Amino acid sequence: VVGGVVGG
Amino acid sequence: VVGGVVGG
Amino acid sequence: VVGGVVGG
Amino acid sequence: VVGGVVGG
Repeated sequence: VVGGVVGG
Repeated sequence: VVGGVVGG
Repeated sequence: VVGGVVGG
Repeated sequence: VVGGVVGG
């Protein structure tokens, strides 16, 4: 959803 | 949704 | 939705 | 929707 790279 | 690269 | 590269 | 490159 917030940040990361793939998904979230 | 916010940030990241793919999806979110 | 906001930022990222693909989708979101 | 806002920013990114493809979609969003």
